[PDB]
Amino acid sequence: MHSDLTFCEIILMEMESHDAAWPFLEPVNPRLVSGYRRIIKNPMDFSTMRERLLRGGYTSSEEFAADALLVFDNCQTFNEDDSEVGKAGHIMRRFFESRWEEFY
Ligand SMILES: CCc1c(-c2csc(CCNC)n2)[nH]c(C)c1C(C)=O
Ligand SMILES: [Mg+2]
Repeated sequence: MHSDLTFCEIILMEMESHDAAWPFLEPVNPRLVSGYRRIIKNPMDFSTMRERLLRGGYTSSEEFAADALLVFDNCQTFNEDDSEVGKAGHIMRRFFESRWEEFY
């Protein structure tokens, strides 16, 4: 489990400092985005994964992968592919699948 959680730390750090990460650093504010609360049932963002990972609330790397994927699934549910946020989500998702697969 040590190697699981430590690569989780690596990939999370790299997502946090990635150029295209700007939409996903903090929770979406439903007051600012019309219709978000109604459409996205389980919001997720990199700072929430950071909190949980630091507290140790991820038992395996698979749950960490679940939260990251949830970030990008929400992104694609709410945002147009050609929107700025959608484009950044695609760069970040491709990034994450890529970094995940070259380890596991
Ligand atoms: C379009 C709003 C949005 C942002 C957004 C736009 S601007 C910004 C600054 C955050 N501070 C680093 N976040 N992100 C996500 C995941 C959004 C949606 C609706 O899915
Ligand atoms: Mg999926």
